[PDB]
Amino acid sequence: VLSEGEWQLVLHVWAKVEADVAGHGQDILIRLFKSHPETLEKFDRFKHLKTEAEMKASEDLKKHGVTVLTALGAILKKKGHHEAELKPLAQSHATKHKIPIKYLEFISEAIIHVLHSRHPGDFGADAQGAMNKALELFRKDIAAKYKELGY
Ligand code: HEM
Repeated sequence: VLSEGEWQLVLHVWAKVEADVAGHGQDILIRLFKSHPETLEKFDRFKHLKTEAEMKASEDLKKHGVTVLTALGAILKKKGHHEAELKPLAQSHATKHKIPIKYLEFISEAIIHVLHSRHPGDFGADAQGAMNKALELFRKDIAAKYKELGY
């Protein structure tokens, strides 16, 4: 569980993300796909992309990045009180999209990496630790629903 101070650090950088949601989403999905290529193959929309330049040039990738970060921001702003928000996401990601929890770990690492690059003065160590706790909590709670569902 995060303290109020930790949530403050998390949401302070997140409000910066929300000034350029689409650029952050591109950098995060691209980072994810390069670092962990098994993740790209889970996307029928994107698995044709074979180079970073192709990924950067894909408007549909940019659109999905906005979808992802918009959903994550709504979760983070609930400061842990996010049950309602996680129910449909776990259901589709476990049962329809078939995404392992490890791949949620991979996108968490991509998020943290991109935040560090784009917002270093608001993403020093205290903030990094706070954000990692928030994304761990996100994973802990999705994993409990994956377990309910036998995934
Ligand atoms: C921060 C973590 C993530 C968030 C907030 C997120 C959010 C979303 C949202 C909002 C949708 C559309 C609604 C739905 O189907 O539930 C979606 C779709 C999808 N997600 Fe995620 N997602 C996350 C991580 C991942 C990861 C790591 C993968 C794959 C490795 C993944 C694969 C998919 C797929 C395949 C779809 C369907 C795309 C389509 O064909 O339109 N998601 N995600």
